[PDB]
Amino acid sequence: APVNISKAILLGVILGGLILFGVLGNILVILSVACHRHLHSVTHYYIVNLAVADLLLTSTVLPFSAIFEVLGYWAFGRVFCNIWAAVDVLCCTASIMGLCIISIDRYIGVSYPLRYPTIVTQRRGLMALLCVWALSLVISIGPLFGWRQPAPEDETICQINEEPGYVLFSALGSFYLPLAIILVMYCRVYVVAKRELLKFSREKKAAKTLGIVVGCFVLCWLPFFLVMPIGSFFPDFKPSETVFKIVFWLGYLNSCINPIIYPCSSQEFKKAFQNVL
Ligand SMILES: COc1cc2nc(N3CCN(C(=O)[C@@H]4COc5ccccc5O4)CC3)nc(N)c2cc1OC
Repeated sequence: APVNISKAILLGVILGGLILFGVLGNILVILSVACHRHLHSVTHYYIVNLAVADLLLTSTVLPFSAIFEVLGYWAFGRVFCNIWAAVDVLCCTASIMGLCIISIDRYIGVSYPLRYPTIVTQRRGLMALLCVWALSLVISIGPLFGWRQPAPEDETICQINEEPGYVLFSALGSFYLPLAIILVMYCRVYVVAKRELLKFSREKKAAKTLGIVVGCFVLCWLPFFLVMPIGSFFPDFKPSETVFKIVFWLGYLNSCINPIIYPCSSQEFKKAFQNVL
């Protein structure tokens, strides 16, 4: 259907700029971790895992959301709508468990600096990464593909499951449980760092950087997981759908915010970014 030109063009341009910045940042993070040989570690492997997750979030789901916004309605196939929702959930739920294992690794490193290489070894790190990716896949496409509501008869409609039975499970298994794990691990990290040398300081600095990243992610994605379950469990059903869109976009903004954090909070990452550009 016809829509605005100037406003739509401006909105599309700004959104495209956002995706371009996010993709550039994630690619920069991946290249900085990979090409450099002094940035190899299980923590940096988890960092590139998060970079891949939010790069997928910025490269496929984000452009589709931007195009939907510009058009005002769904234009692609219904199968494409389902795959779009599934990829959105998969990326936003794999990032959270990536942060969970990053928090576990940072707790191990802060608590046991000297013995850190003997606990979180390369093999164990990759095993944990693969387990996280598999569990994120399962949690993402279980409630959706498994318990799927009757399909709408309109090809132009691409909505979100509003049934409480799905929103409760998705919020619990995607945000609230991994979030609780992350808070437990970082409260432990904070207490251990404060109560507690050349390697301990490095672990503390990495923990601070990844804690900033985790805080940004949680702040960005909290409004959505607070408004969706509330909307389903209360007479108010996502009031001001505009605000519902704003909370999704704020959540997506973390995908672009994250690459800024690594240089601005880790001088090693700043040097790597400077010398890779
Ligand atoms: C991990 O976080 C999750 C993300 C999810 N994402 C989707 N999407 C994203 C895109 N999308 C929209 O409807 C959005 C929002 O609503 C709209 C309303 C009117 C106009 C446009 C709108 O754009 C369709 C599919 N679906 C789910 N079930 C999700 C579940 C999750 O777990 C709790």
